Amino acid sequence: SVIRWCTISSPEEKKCNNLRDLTQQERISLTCVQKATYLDCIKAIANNEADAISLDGGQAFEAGLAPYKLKPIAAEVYEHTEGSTTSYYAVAVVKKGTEFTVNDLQGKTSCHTGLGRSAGWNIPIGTLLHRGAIEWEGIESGSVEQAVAKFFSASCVPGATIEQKLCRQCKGDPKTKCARNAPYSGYSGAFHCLKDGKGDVAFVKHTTVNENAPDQKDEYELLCLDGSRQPVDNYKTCNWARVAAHAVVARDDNKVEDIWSFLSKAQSDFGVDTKSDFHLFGPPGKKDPVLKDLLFKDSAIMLKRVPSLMDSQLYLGFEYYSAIQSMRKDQLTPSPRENRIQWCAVGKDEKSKCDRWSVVSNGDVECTVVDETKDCIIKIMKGEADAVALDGGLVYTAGVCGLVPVMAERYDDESQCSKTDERPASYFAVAVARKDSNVNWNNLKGKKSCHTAVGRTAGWVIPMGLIHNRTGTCNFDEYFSEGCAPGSPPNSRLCQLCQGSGGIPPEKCVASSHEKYFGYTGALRCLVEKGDVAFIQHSTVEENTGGKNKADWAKNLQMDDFELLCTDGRRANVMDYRECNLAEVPTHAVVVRPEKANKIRDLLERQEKRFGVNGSEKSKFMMFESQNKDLLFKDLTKCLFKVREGTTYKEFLGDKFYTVISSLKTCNPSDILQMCSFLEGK
Ligand SMILES: [Fe+3]
Ligand SMILES: [Fe+3]
Repeated sequence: SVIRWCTISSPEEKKCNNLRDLTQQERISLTCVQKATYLDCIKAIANNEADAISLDGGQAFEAGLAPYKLKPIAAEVYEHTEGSTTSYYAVAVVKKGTEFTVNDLQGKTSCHTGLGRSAGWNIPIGTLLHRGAIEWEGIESGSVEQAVAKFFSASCVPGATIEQKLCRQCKGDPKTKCARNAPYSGYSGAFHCLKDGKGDVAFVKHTTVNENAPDQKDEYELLCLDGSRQPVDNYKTCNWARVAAHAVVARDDNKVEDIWSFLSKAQSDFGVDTKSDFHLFGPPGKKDPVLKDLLFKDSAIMLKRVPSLMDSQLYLGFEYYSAIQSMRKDQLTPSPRENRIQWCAVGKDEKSKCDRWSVVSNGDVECTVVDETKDCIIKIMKGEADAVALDGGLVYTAGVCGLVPVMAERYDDESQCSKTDERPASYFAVAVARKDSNVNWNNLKGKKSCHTAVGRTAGWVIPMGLIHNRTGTCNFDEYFSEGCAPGSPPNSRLCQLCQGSGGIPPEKCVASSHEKYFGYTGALRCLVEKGDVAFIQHSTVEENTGGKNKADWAKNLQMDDFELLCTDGRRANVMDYRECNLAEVPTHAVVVRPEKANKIRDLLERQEKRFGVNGSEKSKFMMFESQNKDLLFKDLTKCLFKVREGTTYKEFLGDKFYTVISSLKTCNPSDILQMCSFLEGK
């Protein structure tokens, strides 16, 4: 196509154009739209007049807000000693020998990169708001601009519309001087501000003294939040925050595909290892402040692509996003919560059981309904729901996204969740077949398979990881004729035995209880009315036979109709899961953000007293009851036990299990796993 990069200063526009000419005879090409501001570029990308632009984390928060809904497409990478992550560190630079601490900043003069930028404004002013030095309570006590103008004696905050005091130390002419591209703008202009004696403090990133005064580094210090002062190189132990990198945003559409093609071209041709006169990232030399950080920051070394599930809210993190909002609303007022556990139900039957839970607890629990169980993960990460109970396979995924197992399911007896005088708790993964059949473990190829869902412990992680040991492929779709493994791609072989809903919009091969064949009992039902194997839990056959499941298909079933398949030998008795299983796996657990673990552990124990297996109001509601549909919780559950504080998903899951998912993930990784893997490697 011709990618329309938006620029915001006449030097940037000028660089934009040298790249138009070096790419002018290529497949993906370029134009360089120049507007007066970065917001004027956000509007032009939202109105199809330009296509891309790289924005500071605080401006990436604005681009993602409606009407605009602009997405993170690409992210800058920085030289890290850890790795080379897509984040940087905000630091506050002062001169060696001035005596003040972070506690003495009142009355001083300050130099900021820009109003609303992360290191230059959001992190310092938000941090001072929270320590109690800048006194702001919420928008009803003034703007943040008025609150800072009473703290600092004069500042240069190139962006300030309201207070004139924030433009007083700025350098340049009577109109242009307090603009976002003025000489004292950006990380280096704010550094020159300090170097020229105009600020006592400069709020910049961890690389700024090295980008503008490398031999003069010994004349400068950093202000640490513990009251101390350290050297400019000790930023890793003396920073104010680690923030998300600057990111290339764009309209969420087909053009995205080309914006990355173009950028991966110039990364390869014009990067850090280049020999041309065109440098895309840099070079980071001492230079005029106005020629610094054009189009991309001089500190970038390459671009990394953000996975498509991401949105600004998700890119910036819960802690930082919640900070930019703080500075837009009074604290008491939208902040009551710790009295209500917002549970996340998946699909319609789980929505029904949760609304009764919410009616019968006179409100102590409320419900969010989603469609897939990956949506619950995202809702909890964003602070829009608080807990959900997930399977061992799906706890791995939440564990990569930073959620923690706070309570887990105990499948044996009711009194056993009070334990000193025993520890552990697990269930078993199993291969079930009908006794008439010819199939055994090694006969398993080219057959029909029934799976609880793609992604889950017993019905996919254990079986596919043993078929992946032998097969050496991540194409289990070619290892059967067909199956029903809900959640797979809709037009494949593992979708064909699946039935769908009643059959109204029909929804087959979906990962909720709308699909007939979903979960442990839906996959016994697949074995029974259509397939060769059912990859299930050890008790799925006892629970649905001997007359206990009173549905059509299950009315007549007895446990003599089936047999297990051991990794090898025989076929075995369905009640010998101990000796003929595929694995002993950890149980299902409730996973929450680490800071909400206290509330919901306590709010959930109150709830099981009233509706647990020996609840006091069982009569109205029993929590681990669903009609063999394992709604909200598994039906086998006798009680729920507390998982000790500071337990990591890896420790809960066990090392034996931790290994298996870290084998199948070289095979096709889900879009949620990839997104969260960008954030843990951020
Ligand atoms: Fe920045
Ligand atoms: Fe399970």
